[PDB]
Amino acid sequence: MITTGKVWKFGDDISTDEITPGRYNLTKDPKELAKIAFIEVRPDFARNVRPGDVVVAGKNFGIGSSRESAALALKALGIAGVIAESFGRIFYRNAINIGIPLLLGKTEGLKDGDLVTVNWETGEVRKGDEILMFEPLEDFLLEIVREGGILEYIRRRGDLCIR
Amino acid sequence: MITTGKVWKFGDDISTDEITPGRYNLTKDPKELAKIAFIEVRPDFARNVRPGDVVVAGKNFGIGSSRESAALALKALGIAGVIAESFGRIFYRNAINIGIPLLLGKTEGLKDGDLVTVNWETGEVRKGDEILMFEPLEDFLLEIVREGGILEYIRRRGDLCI
Repeated sequence: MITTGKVWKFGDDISTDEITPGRYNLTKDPKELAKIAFIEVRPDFARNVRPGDVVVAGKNFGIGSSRESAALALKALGIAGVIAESFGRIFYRNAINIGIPLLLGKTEGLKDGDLVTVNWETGEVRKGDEILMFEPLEDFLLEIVREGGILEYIRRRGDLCIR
Repeated sequence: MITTGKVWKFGDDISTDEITPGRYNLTKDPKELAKIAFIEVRPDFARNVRPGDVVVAGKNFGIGSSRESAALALKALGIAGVIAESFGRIFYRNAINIGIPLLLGKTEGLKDGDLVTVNWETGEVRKGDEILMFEPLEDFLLEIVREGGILEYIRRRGDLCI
C-alpha cells in the first residue's frame, strides 16, 4: 500500500482526547467524528485534510483514555496512516483494529505541510529527493489493515459467523 | 516558476468538455468552474486537488471545444500546470492567455499520485531523485503566464493603443 499526501505534523504526547475532544463522547458515527478530529489542537485539520494525507507525530502519540473514536475519526477522514516515534498502547491497538496503517521512527525530518509518498508495507517515506525509513507493521498486522480492520478480517474469513 | 505537488494523470485526447462540461461555463466565477473540473470522469479531482498539483496527460490534451473554461478551472484550482505529450492547439492558446504553464514531452514516466517538483521555465521535472526533462514554453509565453495571462500582461506592458 503506497499513498501520497500531505503531512499533518504534531508534537509529543498527543492524547486520544485531543484527537476526538468534543463530539466524541461515543457517537461512533464516522461522518460526525470526521468533523472534529483534532478540533482543538489543530482546528485547521478536519476541513483541510484530504485522503492520502498522513498524521505524523513525535513520542507517545495517542496516549490516554481507551476511546476508539480517535482511530475512527482519522479513518473517516481518509488519512493514509500515522507515523510517530512511539504510540500509546491503546491507540496503536485501536488503529490496527480499525484498519489504519502505522509507521514507527524518528519524525524530526517531517514538517507540517510536507508532501510525502509513503509505502506502508516497507516503511519507506519519500520526501523530495530523500528517503526516510520507518519500521512498518509486521505482515500479520498489515493483513488486518489490508482487509479493513480486525472485524472485516474475521468477517471475510468466516470466524465471525460462529453458529 | 517552480512548484511541487501531486500528479493527476489522464490519458489521450482529453477534451475540454471532459475538463469542464459544457453545462458549466455560464459563470464569471472561476471558483465555480474549479468545483466541477473533471467532475464526470474523475469525481475526486476537484475536491482533492491542491495548489501545486499537476495535470499530466498523454497526447492531444485539451482538444474539442474552444471554450476557455477548461483552462480557467485548472488555474482556479491552483493546478501548477499541465504536462502532456501534445496539446490541442486552442487549449494551448487558452492556457497561455489564461495563465497556466505547459510542458511538452513523453509522460509514461509520470504516474497518478507521483510527487513532483516542476521547473516550468526549464522543463525539468524532479520525481524523487529522478529527473525528467520536458520542452517548456518559450520565455515570451512564460512571461505572459508569469504575469497572470494575456490581459494582465497587456495591462502591465502598456500597448493600450489601437
